Amino acid sequence: MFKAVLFDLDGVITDTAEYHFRAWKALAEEIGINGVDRQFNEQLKGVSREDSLQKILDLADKKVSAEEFKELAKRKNDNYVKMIQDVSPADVYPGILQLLKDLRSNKIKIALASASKNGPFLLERMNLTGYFDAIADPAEVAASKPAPDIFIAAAHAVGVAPSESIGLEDSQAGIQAIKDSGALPIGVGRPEDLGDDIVIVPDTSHYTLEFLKEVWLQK
Ligand SMILES: [Mg+2]
Repeated sequence: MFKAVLFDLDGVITDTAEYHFRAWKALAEEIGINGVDRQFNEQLKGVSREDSLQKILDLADKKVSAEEFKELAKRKNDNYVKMIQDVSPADVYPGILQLLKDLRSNKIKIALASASKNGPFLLERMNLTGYFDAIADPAEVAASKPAPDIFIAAAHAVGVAPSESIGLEDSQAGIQAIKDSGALPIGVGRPEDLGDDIVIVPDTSHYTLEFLKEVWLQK
């Protein structure tokens, strides 16, 4: 049976995308740029902070100095850190707390494999820290998803090989990272988005220990 579960944060345990979006929208409003809405925000997902800011600036064909670019980028982050102060256990996705409990009671290791620079803060605000055996530090990892490095790091940190593990992800890049680490992916969302070759559940309430076991036995 699998020995560990490697969780992404955004789209699996909670929604951080909301708070990035709010941070960019508030930034854009502050400097008088219109059009940073939830649809436009699709162009900012999975994209570097530099690239995102550049796209926002283009909406008003606004030009900045290097010093101003740096300040705006810092301001987005300040915005983000302010907006996540509101996170609480009420923000945990359905099924996830029960899944963590059941994993822990079955002595299955639990690790976070997230690019979030605020992972430990977020898990603490959601009162989940006690379930996690490790959090992979994205600062100590060389390449982002779809590279497998973060999932490898998360497995190793709990003393397992990725091939002994299940990875939970909602994104294409994350699923590919899990695949290339050697872990078994189980996606959450739509096969239209994530592919027909993996097991996908429509929402996180379907991530139960019983279901993970059945998927493992059937792989
Ligand atoms: Mg995700």
